[PDB]
Amino acid sequence: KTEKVVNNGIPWFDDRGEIVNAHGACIVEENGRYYLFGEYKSDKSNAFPGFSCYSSDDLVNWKFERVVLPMQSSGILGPDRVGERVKVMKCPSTGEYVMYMHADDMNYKDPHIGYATCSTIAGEYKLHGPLLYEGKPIRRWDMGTYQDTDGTGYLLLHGGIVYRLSKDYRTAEEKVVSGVGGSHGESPAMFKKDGTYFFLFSNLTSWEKNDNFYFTAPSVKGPWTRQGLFAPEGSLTYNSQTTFVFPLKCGEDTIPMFMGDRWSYPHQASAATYVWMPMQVDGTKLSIPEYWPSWDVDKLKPVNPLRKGKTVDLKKITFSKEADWKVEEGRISSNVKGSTLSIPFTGSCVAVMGETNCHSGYARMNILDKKGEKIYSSLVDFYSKANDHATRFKTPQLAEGEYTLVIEVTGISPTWTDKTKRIYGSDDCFVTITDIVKL
Repeated sequence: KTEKVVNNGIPWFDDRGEIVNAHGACIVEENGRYYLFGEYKSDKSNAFPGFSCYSSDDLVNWKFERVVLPMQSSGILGPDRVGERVKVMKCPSTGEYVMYMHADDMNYKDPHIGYATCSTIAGEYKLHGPLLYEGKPIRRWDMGTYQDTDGTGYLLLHGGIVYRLSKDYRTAEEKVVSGVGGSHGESPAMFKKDGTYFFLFSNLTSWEKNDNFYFTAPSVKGPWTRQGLFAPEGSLTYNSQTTFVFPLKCGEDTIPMFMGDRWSYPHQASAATYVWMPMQVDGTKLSIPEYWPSWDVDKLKPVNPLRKGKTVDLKKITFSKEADWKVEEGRISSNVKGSTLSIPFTGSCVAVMGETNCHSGYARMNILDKKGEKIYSSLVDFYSKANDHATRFKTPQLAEGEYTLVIEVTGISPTWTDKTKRIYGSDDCFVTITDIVKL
């Protein structure tokens, strides 16, 4: 049984049983398959760890293709460089796949929009260095791409700068939009629906999430009118940062799918998650009025299959030092480093629900087998600026057997800062579990 459920904010696993690691991503459809390109993040540093590519035939069950562009031996994507927001477009006139990214140094003080090419969608791309405008590098940061209906290709940048690309997609010929609404927005994304062009941006709050906003226009060139938020106020774009908007076909119509990153600085490799949602469009009005933590991609409606399994009585799970846990009806929490919950299970899928808040930290999910040896371990981020109650983790597939799920309070409180010297993130290291469901 191939599942069709997108579970927002929880790690996903590929064919290899590995965490799907493609952040600041986009998706490109080709021959009945979807190709997800993104940053193949490391938990060790923010340094460029390569751009990954996954594919699927349903937008849910991802297969690892390869690291489509790895760290280089020198240059803008070499050692001690940052590589972010990879985007790929198929150049119509040449059939070539051209990849674009924001390359930089570790302090974000040496920005370069770069490009790479490949003759196949998921092949080994070849970096060509800076994407040149007027024969000089484009020294800018967050970027996106848009491919218009006539085949014209565009490079999108923070602030609402837009460059028309050459017919071969390898040169930035003309800056067709120099800025939108005197803005200072980042993580740009663009799409078109019913003759209306939509330009999305996030506010500058580092890895912290904020209420993203958008503009509309009758053409890519403008004029651009400010429209405000496209997701409910205070939701912080459902605790994500815009990355892309992918056209989802359903019958003779298409529905835009919003894609956002629920970053988890610093342990991004294991704990950064995704927030995808169908968007509603009525003329220049864009919205995602209701959050769906789980939704059926074929049916475009929310579902709650994770709650269909048998509940584990929280009063009966094994605690290492039960005094470390604050126990209530349907909720247990702790900030004591090292304390754990252990739950035996039969390899069948197990879902862990809980609450995220501004006082929470990372939990470490371990799966032990019969002999007691650890066969799985990853970090899950319980920090969130705004409170959330939902599934936090689902075990990867295992053959019918003899296992133990161990949930450990790591005591790692996620915090970060930026050039403004502002401190973001958590003030504590709590982990709060509300339900453990054996499917």
